[PDB]
Amino acid sequence: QAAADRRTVEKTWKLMDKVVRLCQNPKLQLKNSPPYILDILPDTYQHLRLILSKYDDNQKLAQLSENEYFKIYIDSLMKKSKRAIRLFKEGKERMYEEQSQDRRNLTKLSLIFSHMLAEIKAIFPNGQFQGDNFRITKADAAEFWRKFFGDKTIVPWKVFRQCLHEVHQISSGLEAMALKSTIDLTCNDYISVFEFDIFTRLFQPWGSILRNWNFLAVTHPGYMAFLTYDEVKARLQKYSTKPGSYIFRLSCTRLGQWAIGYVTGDGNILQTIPHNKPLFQALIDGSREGFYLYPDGRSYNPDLT
Ligand SMILES: [Ca+2]
Ligand SMILES: [Cl-]
Ligand SMILES: [Cl-]
Ligand SMILES: [Cl-]
Repeated sequence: QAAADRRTVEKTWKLMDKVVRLCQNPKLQLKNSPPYILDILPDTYQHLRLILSKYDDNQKLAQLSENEYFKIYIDSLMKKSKRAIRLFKEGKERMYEEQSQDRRNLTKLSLIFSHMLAEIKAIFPNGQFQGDNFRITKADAAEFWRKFFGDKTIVPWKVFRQCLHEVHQISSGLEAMALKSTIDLTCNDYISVFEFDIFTRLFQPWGSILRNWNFLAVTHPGYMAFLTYDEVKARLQKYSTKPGSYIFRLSCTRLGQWAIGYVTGDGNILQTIPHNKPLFQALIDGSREGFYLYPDGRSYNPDLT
């Protein structure tokens, strides 16, 4: 909402920088696994600088400043930067307690920051705005976005909800809340064409996407949200004697992709990343084929409703 001129960006990097200072303290004993906030933030500044030089060398600092996605973006960075600053300040020594709510928030902000990097890289590839040129991966999902939002690259949660409701009935405010949590990756109360793309790749097919999303991310014991490759394997160890035990996760380095971990007949733990097939189909097929039987070790897979 505040123009994105250099004056306004640097106030944003100061705060970002501030977050790096707080986080680079080795006392934190930050676990070395993605998302690596200390890599993400600088990487984020590097891309913001790359952008500025594209619109300086082209003398279009004007447009950039008045681009709505970009204005929202850097305002978001400020918001989250200030939020983490506040987290260390109010959190005090909780920030050195791994199993602390405040440290969970830190992990959540790091996730958010990582998503914002993937998003900005996607709509400003090589430093140039391509938001209006972002081709969505799933055809039926692409049809929806362009029909209701044309070439817009970002749109408020309120309107994304109202428009989605026209094609996919959103039963109540509570379901909306939950759906927002899933799709609003960057946690800025807007839905970007990138976020939509990720969401629709994950919960395809479009035609029953809320049903799919409910089955997969709301009611499914197997759904681990974001976890590392190692956390999935470690969490499955205890079911080694139970072939067909499985969980699935999102990857923060490969947004829009799923990873399934399961226990083989000979007690081994493998991982698989679906490429051609959508997760929803992969799970159902695999349950019938005898590989995906016990989600997070539970006795039965969930019903489809
Ligand atoms: Ca968002
Ligand atoms: Cl298209
Ligand atoms: Cl826009
Ligand atoms: Cl689809």
